Order: sequence, then C-alpha cells, then structure tokens
Amino acid sequence: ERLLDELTLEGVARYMQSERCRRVICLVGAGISTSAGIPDFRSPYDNLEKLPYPEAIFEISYFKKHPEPFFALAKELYPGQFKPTICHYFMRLLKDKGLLLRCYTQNIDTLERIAGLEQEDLVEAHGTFYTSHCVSASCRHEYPLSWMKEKIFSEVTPKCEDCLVKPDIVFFGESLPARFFSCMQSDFLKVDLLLVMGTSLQVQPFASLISKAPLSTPRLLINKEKAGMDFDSKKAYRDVAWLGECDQGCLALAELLGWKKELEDLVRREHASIDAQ
Ligand SMILES: *C(=S)NCCCCCCCCCCCC
Ligand SMILES: [Zn+2]
Repeated sequence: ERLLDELTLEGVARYMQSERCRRVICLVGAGISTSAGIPDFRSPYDNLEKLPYPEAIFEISYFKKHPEPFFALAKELYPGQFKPTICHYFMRLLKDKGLLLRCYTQNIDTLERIAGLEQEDLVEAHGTFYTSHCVSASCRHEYPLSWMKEKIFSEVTPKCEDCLVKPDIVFFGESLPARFFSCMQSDFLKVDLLLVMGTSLQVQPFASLISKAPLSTPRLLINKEKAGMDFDSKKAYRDVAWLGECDQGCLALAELLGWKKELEDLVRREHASIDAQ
C-alpha cells in the first residue's frame, strides 16, 4: 500500500505523528557525526603521504603487520571532546518516546552510547572503540577506552600485558559482528519507518538493510546526496529524500513533529553537562 500522504519531509512527519508509526529503525553513517567533528573518510590524503596504497590504513592484514600508521592517525584525528549531535539526540528522543526499535550504525565513534542509546538499542555494524581486544585467540584480553586512548597518543603500539591490542572495529576485509545478522533477521519484519541518515549506502552488507523492510514501510533519507530506493520515478510511493546536513534535517523534522523545544532542551543540558567534565 501507500501510507505517506506526500513524498516530502512534511508527509513523513504526518505519518510519524499517526497511530500507524509505532516502530522506527535508524540506519546511520558518517554524516551524523561530522558536526561533532568526527572525520568522514567517505571522500578525503596529503596527511597520509608518509602506505603501499591509501586504503591499507583501514585494512586488516596491513594492520596486523604494521599497526602504527593506524594508531598514529588515531592520535592525529582524536576528537578533544565527544559531544553527540542534534542527530544523535534526535534518536535519543525516539528512544524516550518508545519509537526506536533499533539504531544500526556504520560509525565507530561511540556517540550513540554517549547520547544515551543502550546496548540493546544498537547494532554497531562496523564495531566500536568503546572496547579493545588482544588479537591472541587463546587470550583475547579486554581493555577499556581509557587504556586505548592513553596508549595511542603515547605513540606506542598497544600490547597485551598477558600475551597486539586492536579496537573492536571492523577493518576492510573483516567480517561483521554476529549481532548484525541476528538482529536483522527479526527487526525488519514489523517496522513502520526507516530513517536513513548520514550514509550514502555505499558499504556492503550494511547497505542491504533497506531492502529488508516490508514493501509498505516508508523510508526517509536525510543526507548530503541521494543514495532499492525510488524517490523520483512515476512509481515512487514511499521513499523521500531530504538533501542537506543531518543536524539541519533532524531539526526540521523535530520542528514538524512539535519536538523542537524538547530536542533543543535535551541537547543544551547534555552538552553543558559534558562540558563540566
Ligand atoms: C568501515 S566502513 N568503518 C569502520 C571503521 C574501521 C575502518 C576504518 C578505520 C578508520 C581509521 C580510524 C581513524 C581514527 C579516528
Ligand atoms: Zn593477550
């Protein structure tokens, strides 16, 4: 069927306000973090000049051999703060309002957790920095963020005190976490809305999630560029694209839903609180 009254942000807002919209899944990427200062890497180079090919800084095999590049960049690009964005806190609001079924994230910055999404709400599709593991299969010693953070800027390779210690991120050529496949099996059977934010759906198998929803489920993309989705054909019925930055899009949606002050209120204290530390 066709559930949206209009293929626009406004039509999506009206749907979200209705009794029909009970379960929402968010699929998110780099764009939701860029106003928090987290680097994108969708489309960088000069800084890397000191690797056999550029992408190998993000590659599993090279990492095991030559870990220090990656760890050097991690120091270079380490945010001085971790302030979740308007977009992160919009998902927090969905959680508070009993709408958020799951957030599938391509991001490794831990900002969803900081905005108050719980483990059960999240599928960290590309792993996380929140926790790091010894590569030794007979050991697999676990170390926290603060140990990994402290090691990284000391420009020393992190090593296991019992045995290399890797952040739990999925490097190119590495298979995705079990939790991705188990959640995806049931999450999409009964979902009323997909909110796709800050991703161009370029990485697989993350990109395939959008086709998992029922044919009737509306899908809103909030992204800098267009990116199974049919926004513009004579047969378009359920997909809407809002092009621009994620913070501005979520703000416009919040404003349409009557959540603008609420969202603003949430961001202000959460930020000012983080400041105090
Ligand atoms: C896959 S699309 N993304 C998951 C992140 C792991 C692969 C890229 C490594 C990023 C370099 C780390 C920069 C330090 C902030
Ligand atoms: Zn170990």
